[PDB]
Amino acid sequence: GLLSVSGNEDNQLTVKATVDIGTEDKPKLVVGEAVVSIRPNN
Amino acid sequence: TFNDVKTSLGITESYDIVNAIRNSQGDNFKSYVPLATANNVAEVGAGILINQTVQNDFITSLVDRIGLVVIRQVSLNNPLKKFKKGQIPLGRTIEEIYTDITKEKQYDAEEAEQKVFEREMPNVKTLFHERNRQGFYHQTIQDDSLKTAFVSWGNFESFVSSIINAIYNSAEVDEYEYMKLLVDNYYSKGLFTTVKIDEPTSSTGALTEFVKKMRATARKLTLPQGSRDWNSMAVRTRSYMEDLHLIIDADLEAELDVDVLAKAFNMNRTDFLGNVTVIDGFASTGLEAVLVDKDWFMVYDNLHKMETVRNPRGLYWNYYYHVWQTLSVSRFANAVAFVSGDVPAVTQVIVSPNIAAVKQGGQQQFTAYVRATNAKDHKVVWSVEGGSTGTAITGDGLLSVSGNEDNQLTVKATVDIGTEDKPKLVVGEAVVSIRPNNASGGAQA
Repeated sequence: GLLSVSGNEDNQLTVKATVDIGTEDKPKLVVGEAVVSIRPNN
Repeated sequence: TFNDVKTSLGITESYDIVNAIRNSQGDNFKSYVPLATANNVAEVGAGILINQTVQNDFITSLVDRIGLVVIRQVSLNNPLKKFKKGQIPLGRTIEEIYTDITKEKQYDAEEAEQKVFEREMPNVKTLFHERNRQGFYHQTIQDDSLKTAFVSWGNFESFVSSIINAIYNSAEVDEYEYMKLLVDNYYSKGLFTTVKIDEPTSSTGALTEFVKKMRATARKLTLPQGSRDWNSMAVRTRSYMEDLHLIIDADLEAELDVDVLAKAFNMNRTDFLGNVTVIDGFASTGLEAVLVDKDWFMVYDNLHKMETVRNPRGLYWNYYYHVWQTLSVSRFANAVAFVSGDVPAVTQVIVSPNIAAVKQGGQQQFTAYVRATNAKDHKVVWSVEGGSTGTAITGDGLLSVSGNEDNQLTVKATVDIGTEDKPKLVVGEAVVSIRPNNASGGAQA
């Protein structure tokens, strides 16, 4: 989970994490998400 | 006499509201359908520029008269007139004087044996101001030509007063502009100390990192130990928090309220930290906010005199409002430029003895202060111009005036930025006078 912002970045990032509780063609991906905003570095 | 006037003079029509109503079905203009006389209201109801003699609706040969004359009256003021310091009636120069701190010498008892009477000079820097602005506001009232535009004395005597009040509005606007010119002058000279930022009103994250550079700099300015980093003469200048004014714009005010101060639980932790004024905006490219003391602005009036005269040959008056005032800026106050775009790497080179009067054959030490916007250290080139053969200067900044020198000198502390095709060199400068000695002559010396 170490998010690396590159620079030249202006888009509101949604950092997801899905957990496969399911199987092949029945994935049922349980996700919780974190909305990441961007502070520039001059 | 104008002979061809449409009601739509100057107008660019968007969609022809007359045709747009009667060609509506459910086009939201259906509420304007039961209006009986809407097409007359849609014709001239936005104001008419040029009058036209409209004949009367019942008897054609009569005309329709003007029944009411409204003389609109405005009062334009200066936000910045609280930065003024008053009036100076007599004399034309202001002398700022500032002693600066010393440099600690080490305790050395053996060196002190010969140096008790050493006479180390103090560090005083002077700055001279002068009456700059000297101009007048001319108006002319033709008191008898304007009696044809009026049929009432109460309106003619009110329209004469409005022309008078326009002279006083041209005062407080041009006073406001001449003080804003002092910011854009001082930045074009590179005398402001730049804090590089990112442009707000592009994101919230650009704004929140601007407020972090606001409250940090205003705390760095008013630290009790002072700093050299925020003046134009590079002197230790503590400021105080009540003396700090912020001259941002009208864009950062409402954006800070909405994006930041609305969602604040503790508004005093995200607000700007000094006094805040609001302007229309600095005309320099890249400048957004300016943090200065009130001691920065030095606006002293010199004259405020409305004079009249009447021409008898053509019946007009003339009114002259003479405004003379001193419009300059202290170089000892903390003056912070919050600059958004690209900046030069070094904006200024401050050589510390700006005024030297060393003797013929003597020595002057020079200390330069490079005003860099980046952690790149810059190497400083010393030179000396306007002199003779034996005048040389050390790369540490030590002048060695020749024994045969008579010319007024100038030293330079060059710092270059760009490469050899676009050399880009900023350079500081101090003026040195020689004042010839005695007890000399001959050869082998």
